[PDB]
Amino acid sequence: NLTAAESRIRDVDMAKEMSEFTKNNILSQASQAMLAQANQQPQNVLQLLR
Amino acid sequence: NLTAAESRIRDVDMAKEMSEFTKNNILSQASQAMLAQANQQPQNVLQLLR
Repeated sequence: NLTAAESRIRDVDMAKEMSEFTKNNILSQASQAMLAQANQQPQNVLQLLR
Repeated sequence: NLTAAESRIRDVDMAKEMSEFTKNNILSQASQAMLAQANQQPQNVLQLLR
């Protein structure tokens, strides 16, 4: 019962944490794509206002 | 009568004790099979959450 109690403290919902892991990968990658786009827009500006 | 009295103290119901012996074998083996299964489930988890 005591190791179970500990296990509740250290309970990893491994499915949750893999899922959340997945999500955070997705979110990182998406945000970086948008950072690229943030660097693309002012180049378009550069040409258009040259 | 006295050796019979002793025999009552040391009375082995040999049929009972063979029967109970049998049962406890069965129960040990069953429990170990379940311990194997307890080790099988988290492997299924490992694959499924890989």
